[PDB]
Amino acid sequence: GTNNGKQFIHNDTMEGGKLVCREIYAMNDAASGILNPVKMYKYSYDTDQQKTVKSTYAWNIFKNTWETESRTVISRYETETSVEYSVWNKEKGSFDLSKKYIYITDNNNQLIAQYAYKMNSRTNQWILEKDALTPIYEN
Ligand SMILES: [Cl-]
Ligand SMILES: [Cl-]
Ligand SMILES: [Cl-]
Repeated sequence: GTNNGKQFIHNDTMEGGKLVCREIYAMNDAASGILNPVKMYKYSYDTDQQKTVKSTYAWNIFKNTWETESRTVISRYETETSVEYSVWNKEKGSFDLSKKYIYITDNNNQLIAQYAYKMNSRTNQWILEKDALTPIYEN
């Protein structure tokens, strides 16, 4: 970003009008001008179950391969959207639930309330971090 002085560019792959892959690059050499891969997002849609899965991969510079970094599951329930963010646990071979977000709108798509949670790894229960009504609904 602007504050850290690091520039990135992306390349999107579309399929049937939807984004299925987004690859992130950075320019790390001028003797070549080659854009180096940094991150890759893969999107898995399921219209019937109203669920989108975004899988994130990070470029492993030692192995020169992609490695599983995280997973975001977006579930739609009309006025309610639930987002679960999980981190890949390398030495477990599974995804650990980390953050959860809930967005509630009215029937006109105006946000009513937003909630954020962080997973307590000791108790396996979500900790509330944020809960706020928007000014129009604050009444
Ligand atoms: Cl980007
Ligand atoms: Cl494309
Ligand atoms: Cl939607």
